[PDB]
Order: sequence, then structure tokens, then C-alpha cells
Amino acid sequence: PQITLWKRPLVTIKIGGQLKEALLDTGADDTVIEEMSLPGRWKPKMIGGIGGFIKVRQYDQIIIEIAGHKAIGTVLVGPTPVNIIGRNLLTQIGATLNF
Amino acid sequence: PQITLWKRPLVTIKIGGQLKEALLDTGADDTVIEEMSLPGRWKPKMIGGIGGFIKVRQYDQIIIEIAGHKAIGTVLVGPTPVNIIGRNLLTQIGATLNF
Ligand SMILES: CN[C@H]1CO[C@@H]2OC[C@H](OC(=O)N[C@@H](Cc3ccccc3)[C@H](O)CN(CC(C)C)S(=O)(=O)c3ccc(OC)cc3)[C@@H]21
Ligand SMILES: [Cl-]
Ligand SMILES: [Cl-]
Ligand SMILES: [Cl-]
Ligand code: NA
Ligand code: NA
Repeated sequence: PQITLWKRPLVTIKIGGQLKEALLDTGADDTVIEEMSLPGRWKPKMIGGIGGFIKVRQYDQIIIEIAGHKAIGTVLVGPTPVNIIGRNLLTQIGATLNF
Repeated sequence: PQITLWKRPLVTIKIGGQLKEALLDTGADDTVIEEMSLPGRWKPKMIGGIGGFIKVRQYDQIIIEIAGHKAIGTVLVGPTPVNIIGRNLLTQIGATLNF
């Protein structure tokens, strides 16, 4: 699709067997999802944005379906105010910015 | 151009006659720039990101060049960790997300 930016670019995702809404976010290096359980191992990480840092759990090799396109990658889980799909997964669905 | 996301989507901007680097950020509603001087009056705004809220100075109707495209619009100035071009000016340069 082509997504204009008059509104937030929100899409439906499926992760951990759950459907959620997330923001397609080119300014995010990594994908950060609100607190939820995921299977497998994880390690702690700090990530920073506007406001400062939050502690997250880093899960590797997680499959996510983004607007109907399957991708695999690292997913950070923690107290983000919004679910964010960042570049590590946007690349895998072939997403580009065009102007 | 068509910009892939394997690297940060950094571009050159020009504001107040200075060149700066900024991130094209579809997850940002607003454009937020590191401390600098801008002409005219400002209004208060609080913006929230991953690690909480910050106070910024809101300058309206500021001329800014972004990757060679002219925009004139609102710029927020404050302690952001990186300069961010948000949807308010991404729409002015005609940017879309595509996959
Ligand atoms: C709520 N208001 C926010 C949205 O619109 C306003 O505009 C400015 C601000 O937007 C944001 O902070 N947006 C966030 C994404 C975002 C969106 C919403 C809440 C929090 C974060 C942004 O797209 C991604 N952020 C990084 C940039 C600040 C460099 S981040 O969420 O902090 C982030 C940092 C490291 C990551 O991996 C290492 C992954 C993500 C304001
Ligand atoms: Cl859960
Ligand atoms: Cl990854
Ligand atoms: Cl590619
Ligand atoms: Na894993
Ligand atoms: Na002004």
C-alpha cells in the first residue's frame, strides 16, 4: 500500500498470538511493544527516547505479522506508551519512505 | 527519493541559515529540534515520548528546508536527543510510506 501521513500510520499486527495496533515508525531503530509475555529467553536492555530511558526485555527471533506481512526479528517489551514497529522489522516488509 | 530503512533516515535540513541533520520520523506527530534560536514568539507545549514528557518551545510558521524541499510550519525546540522531522512537515514535502 501507500500510506499518507495526514494521520498516524497505524496498522494491525499479530504477535504472541495476539492482535494489536502499532505505529509504523521510521524514527525507531527497534520494535517496542507494550508489556506482554513472549516465549523463550530474554535479556534486559535500556532504550532511550524523548523523556529519557525505559528498561525493556529483549526477545530475539520473534515472528510478527504486520499488516498481513510476516517478519521475524528482535522485539523489545516494556512500558512504552504506544506499540512501535521500528526499522528492524520495517525493512523486512520492504517499507520505504518516498517523496 | 525512495529511502530504505536499513540505516536511519537522516537528511540535511536548513533552518535559521544553519545546516543540521534530522531524522525523518513517521512516528512523530510533531517536528522537534535541539536547542537553537528562532525568531518570533513561542508558546508552551508538553510532548510525550518513550521515556516520559518534556517541555518544549513551540514556534509557528518557521521556514525550514528538508532534503531540499521547502516547508513552512511549526517547529518545537527543546531537549530532544536528536532532531526529528514529524508528520506536520513530512506531509508538506509529500512523503508517504510504501510497502
Ligand atoms: C505521544 N506523543 C509523541 C508522538 O507525537 C509527538 O511527536 C514527537 C513525539 O513522538 C515520539 O517521541 N515518537 C517516537 C514514537 C513514540 C510515539 C508515541 C509515544 C512514544 C513514542 C519515535 O517515533 C521513536 N522514538 C525515537 C525518536 C525520538 C528518535 S522512541 O519511541 O523514543 C524509540 C527509541 C529507541 C528505540 O529502539 C532502540 C525505539 C523507539 C510525540
Ligand atoms: Cl500477555
Ligand atoms: Cl532484528
Ligand atoms: Cl530493500
Ligand atoms: Na527468542
Ligand atoms: Na512564529
